[PDB]
Amino acid sequence: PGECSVNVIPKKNLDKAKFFSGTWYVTHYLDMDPQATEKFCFSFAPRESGGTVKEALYHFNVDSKVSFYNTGTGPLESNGAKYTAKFNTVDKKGKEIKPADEKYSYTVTVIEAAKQSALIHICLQEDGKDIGDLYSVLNRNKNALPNKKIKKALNKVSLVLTKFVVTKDLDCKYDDKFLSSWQK
Ligand code: HEM
Repeated sequence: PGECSVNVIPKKNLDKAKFFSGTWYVTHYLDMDPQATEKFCFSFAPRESGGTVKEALYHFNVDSKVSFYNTGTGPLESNGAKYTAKFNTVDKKGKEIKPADEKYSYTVTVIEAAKQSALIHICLQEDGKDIGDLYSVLNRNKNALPNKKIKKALNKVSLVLTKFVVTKDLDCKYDDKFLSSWQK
């Protein structure tokens, strides 16, 4: 039911310093649950050091106008483009307002990255079992379209970009300061 997609392949030789820097916006997303129709905006600031990823996450529920903040931490796989994180909930100033629930995790795979674009996949789990998954197209610019290389990657696993929700058309509110100040 909440089974995560197969054939999610980590990019070979992802440039760590480039990917794990700055702020990424989700320009297009595809939630593999067809009934997940609430509109969201998302941005994050992933960082890596000594084999451990530490990232700040920002969601904005467009339906409800409520934003939420998390931080995630986990080991980067030897392949250098996949990681499984545990997450807490923080407030806008970075202070923990709810501890990590040990029964939850998520696994990020960076499928492709090109110029200012990337394609990632996220598998959400509870007690090590799949509970849902989503593909996201990332860009450094919220208003930009993906590089063709990102399209090729989508096409390799029989996904088409037209199926994705386009976020630039939504009434997104972003907390950019939360992400830009991450680990400063
Ligand atoms: C635009 C793309 C995305 C959409 C539409 C989306 C959608 C959602 C939704 C609907 C929820 C549940 C919210 C609720 O319980 O009210 C959620 C939760 C969550 N998502 Fe996302 N997501 C996106 C991207 C991501 C990414 C890229 C990551 C990881 C890097 C991520 C990690 C999480 C985490 C950690 C939660 C925690 C839920 C909780 O605290 O209960 N999401 N997302």
